[PDB]
Amino acid sequence: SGAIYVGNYRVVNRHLATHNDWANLVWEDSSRDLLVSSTTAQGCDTIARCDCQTGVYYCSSRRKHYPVSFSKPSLIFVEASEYYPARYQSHLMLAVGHSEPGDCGGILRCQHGVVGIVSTGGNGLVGFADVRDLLWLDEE
Ligand SMILES: [Zn+2]
Repeated sequence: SGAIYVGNYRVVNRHLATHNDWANLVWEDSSRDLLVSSTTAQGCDTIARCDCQTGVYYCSSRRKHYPVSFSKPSLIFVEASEYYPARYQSHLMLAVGHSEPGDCGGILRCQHGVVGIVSTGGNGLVGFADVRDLLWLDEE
């Protein structure tokens, strides 16, 4: 589990969104596994605005943060997981690393802020849903 809290936005994996998230929806995209809901309280996370390909992610199933290199956001074929069939997922970045379903929502961060959240795992790879292109998170 996990979210990003920026301004009056909460960013979560679409497959983990709550009723309250859907009841306060701003934007969602199944192909990216993202959903954004509105918040009453201001959040303090900063979204990275950059093309970094190195950073650190949180892996809850190891209670550890791992430094990783990660690929550019792309349309990637993902094998079946416990929460999606095998399919193409968009805006996804891969690294070599551990990721199980409970790790979804863990933050990937670079020097500029939050890059994205864990979304995929298996075959020794971890996939992150990028948020750096969602420039509207920075305003309004
Ligand atoms: Zn960066």
